[PDB]
Formats: sequence, C-alpha cells, structure tokens
Amino acid sequence: NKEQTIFDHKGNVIKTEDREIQIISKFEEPLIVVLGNVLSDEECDELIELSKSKLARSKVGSSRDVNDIRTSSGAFLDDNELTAKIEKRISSIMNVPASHGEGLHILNYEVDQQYKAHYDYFAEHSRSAANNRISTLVMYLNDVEEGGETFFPKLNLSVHPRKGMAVYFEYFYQDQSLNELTLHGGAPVTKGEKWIATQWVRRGTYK
Amino acid sequence: KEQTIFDHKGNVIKTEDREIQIISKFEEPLIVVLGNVLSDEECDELIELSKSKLARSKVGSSRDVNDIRTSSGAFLDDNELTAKIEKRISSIMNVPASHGEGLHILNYEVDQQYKAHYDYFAEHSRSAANNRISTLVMYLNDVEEGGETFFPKLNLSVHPRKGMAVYFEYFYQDQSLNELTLHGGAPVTKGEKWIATQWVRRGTYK
Ligand SMILES: O=C(O)CCC(=O)C(=O)O
Ligand SMILES: [Co+2]
Ligand SMILES: [Co+2]
Repeated sequence: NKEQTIFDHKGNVIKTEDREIQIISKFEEPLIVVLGNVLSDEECDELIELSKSKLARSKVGSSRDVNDIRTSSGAFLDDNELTAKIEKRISSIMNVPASHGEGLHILNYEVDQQYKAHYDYFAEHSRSAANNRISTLVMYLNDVEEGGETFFPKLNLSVHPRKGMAVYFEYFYQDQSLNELTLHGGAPVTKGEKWIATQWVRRGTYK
Repeated sequence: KEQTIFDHKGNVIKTEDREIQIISKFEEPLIVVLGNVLSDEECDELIELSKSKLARSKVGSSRDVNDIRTSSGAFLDDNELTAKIEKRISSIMNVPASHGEGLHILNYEVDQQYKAHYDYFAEHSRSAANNRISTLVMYLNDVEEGGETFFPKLNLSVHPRKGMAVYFEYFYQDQSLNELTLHGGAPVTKGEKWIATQWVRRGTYK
C-alpha cells in the first residue's frame, strides 16, 4: 500500500481556472511529475524580466520582510497581479493554497554554472523545519541549448529544460527514505543559459 | 554503466526534417520521453490511414490488446508519409530504418488496455535470433483519461500527449536490466487512444 501524495490529479490534464496543464510523465515513489503548458511564452519572458534589479540599490523582492526566506542566489519576485495569477495556477497544480508558497523565486544560470545536488527541505533539527517545505515546482522559463538538466542522482533520472514546462516533486512522506530520494541538482549549462522559476511550498500558511 | 544504443546527449535531437525535444530520461534501463516527434498533421494522417487499414484488413478483433497474437493488419502499408516518418525515427533510435518492423497502429477505446509485457522475444524462440532491441511508442492523439504507458517494475509512467513519444531499449548484457522494461498500456477510462509503434530489431529486417 503506497503512501498518500499531496499531488493527486488522476488524469492526463490538470484543469486550472485559467489554463489546462498537461501531465506528461511521472515517477511514483517519491512522486516526480513532468508537466506541460504550465506557463505561456509571454509569462516566462515577463518572469525573467521582473527578476532584474538592473544595478539599482534595492534588491528585487525588497518588499519581503525578515520573516521571509532570503535567497542569496536568484531573486524572490515582489508580489503583483502576474505573480498572484501564476501562484494561483501553481496552487491548483500542487494542490496546496498559494498562501503556503514562498513566492516565485527566479534563478539564472550562465554557461558552465550549475546547482550541486541538494534537498529542498530544511535540516531535520533545524529551526526552519518547524514549517518545513513539503514540495517543489521548478518551471523552465527558456530553452537551454545544451545541459541544464534537473537531475535526481539517487534515482538515475533527469528532466531536461523546455520552455513552459515544469517538474514537480514532493517530499512529505513518512518513510524518510522516500524524501531522501528527492535529492536533486541542476546540471551545468554547457551551451546557452537557463532561467527557472521555483515555487517552494510549506506545510503551513507562510504568506 | 553499459553503453546504450540511444546516443543523444543534449536537449534536442536534430533530424533531417525535425528537431525532437528530449524531455526526460530514466537512465537504466534507458527510457526517454520525447517531444515534437510527429506534427499534428502527421498524427492526424496516420490515424486516417489506420482507419482505412483496420477497415480494409477487417481487423479489430479481441476485447483488449494482446501480445500472444500477430497483428499484420495493423501495420500501415508503406507510402511516402510512412517512409519519411521511419527515416526520422531511425535518427531518434540510432538504428537504421531497415531494422524496423514498420509503423504498427493500435487503438484503445474506453476500458481497453494492453497488459504488461516485454517487447523482446524469449531466448531460444525463433525470433530471438533477430530479436527486438528497442521500442518507440508515439501518441497520435490526446486521451481524456487513462492510457498511460506504464513500467510496473520501475514505478514510472508516461501519459499520452499528441505528438510526443516514449523511447526505451532492452539490449543490455545484464538481463535484469532488460526485464525492468516490462510495460503496458493502462486502461483508457475516458475518450480513446491511438498510438503508432516502431519495434527495432538487432539485425536487418527488410
Ligand atoms: O499502449 C501503450 O502505451 C503501450 C504500447 C506497447 O506496449 C507497444 O506497442 O509495445
Ligand atoms: Co532544489
Ligand atoms: Co510493448
């Protein structure tokens, strides 16, 4: 008897209020789902541009408080109608209220940059682990000429960037060994560049 | 790790007439989800060809699909379209089109399925002298619900999406790797499922 998952959409599409998302493939335990048609091309481009501080003194996401998680690398977007619209769609996908999301986090990889394998949930006895992360949505905002795979090294599987698509995965299982298998990284970009939006989702209301 | 037939290491496969998208990979045994394999028009035309073929061959017999029997009536007749598609496929699969059996068409209506099976033949069968080594399953339409291609020993499934495909191979020296490619077509629960399949042999098959 498999454990319950947060994501429980049973078909080949997720009908959200403003967009029909395609369920492409999935690995079952832990649950890793490739999703098509998550963002339009225009939404992808706008999220990239919104992430830019453009050498000004104020960092994008400056409207976030000392209770907010702060990202050294990349930027959390400031809330607006677009991010709210997208967070609502993502909430239908991830089956959790948008109030549990940390907000759209944008990251750029230049050529040869990578993200070493890591967990998205916080350390077990950490303080952040009181309202720990339970699931991730990584959205590909552009096409990557070569490289840039999201790889899960303990599962020997990867998802390749494709503009408008996403990879979803969760790690709220009671057998910790399942959460351990969501170890993942971003492979080096070897030609071109890579842009992603990540939604990290908390067990409890976050914002 | 054993070398795979499928050689493509980037995010796209550039064929003569089409740029295929590599969407995701399970490494061992190798299972690859491919985008943009067939245009919408190619999918639509393959289905119309199948309807003619299934009708003219008076095919469509059993309740569910079944790997015991032959299925000659469900291979499309060779024409310009099919040759063009097999040429593309051969660049994807990295095996000459002369090793392919040809575009085999299957249709599933509600509650029909294809129970888990290996595509390759058992050792010492007569077909094992020139055994199948890899499969490409192309989704020719969208399926309201159900109809996933599933691999039960790997807990992995590919959902039908018009124009996409799932590639997998089973030519490993480690027989346990080949046995992990056990796979089936899950019941359609809403709508209907059309696929084309290319099975590729170790040696020439033309
Ligand atoms: O219908 C499916 O998804 C699987 C098809 C299949 O098993 C085959 O053609 O070899
Ligand atoms: Co991560
Ligand atoms: Co099969």
